[PDB]
Amino acid sequence: DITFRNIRFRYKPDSPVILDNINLSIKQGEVIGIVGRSGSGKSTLTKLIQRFYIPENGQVLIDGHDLALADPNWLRRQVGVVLQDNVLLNRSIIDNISLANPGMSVEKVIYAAKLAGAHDFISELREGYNTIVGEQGAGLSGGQRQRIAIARALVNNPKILIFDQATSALDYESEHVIMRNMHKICKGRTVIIIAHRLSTVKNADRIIVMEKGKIVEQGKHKELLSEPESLYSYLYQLQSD
Ligand SMILES: Nc1ncnc2c1ncn2[C@@H]1O[C@H](COP(=O)(O)OP(=O)(O)OP(=O)(O)O)[C@@H](O)[C@H]1O
Repeated sequence: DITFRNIRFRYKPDSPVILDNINLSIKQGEVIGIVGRSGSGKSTLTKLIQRFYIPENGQVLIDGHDLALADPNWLRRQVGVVLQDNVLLNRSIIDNISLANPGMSVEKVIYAAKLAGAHDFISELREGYNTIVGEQGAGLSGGQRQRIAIARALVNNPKILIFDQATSALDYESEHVIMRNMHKICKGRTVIIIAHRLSTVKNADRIIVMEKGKIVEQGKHKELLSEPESLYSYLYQLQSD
């Protein structure tokens, strides 16, 4: 379980309130999508699960434990994040993917790659997985980088997986390949999906809709879509005109 109890958050002392009174209970094993306008508070919400920031009011709880008194080491074993851009390092591919403990798993890093749809193009490279990449990937293209980051997050094997717009740099096919693998990706873990590409959330158990820091609507894709006055339906309406 993940719990937000009466959460109020602003980044700085004098600064404006970003999250005003958030109450959310992510059940264990739930696949939940978070959508909403740019600047609505989606990634800020997820920042508080990792405790980069602590709220001025209310509490965040993971499986009963209060995060403000939790062990920081323990917390980082719970949460795995495919971040925005999610900067890599100036070394080989295997060490990038194997950041969450290397010297670990011969053919299972490959499994993570296959799941991310990265194993395919990795084959053709000069030293394969031992291919040395740079700061701005001496080799890597945008969507190729991104799939490495998905491979990295999966290798973690976290109880909670934050999928922070992790198909933003991919073609519809690379995305479609990952979505077919989502069932394996999610199997026996809690998955939060931040999406502006609403098709990444079609099959989520629950879509939560954010506006100006508040959870305004919730429901399954079909249910939200069949309410013609919903903000979600209006957003889905706009793509492809
Ligand atoms: N580090 C920060 N310091 C101060 N304010 C911030 C910071 N990060 C974000 N904000 C403010 O928090 C609000 C929401 O930001 P957040 O990134 O959570 O929104 P989002 O829904 O993820 O946006 P996006 O769809 O553009 O990625 C915005 O008004 C933003 O200006």
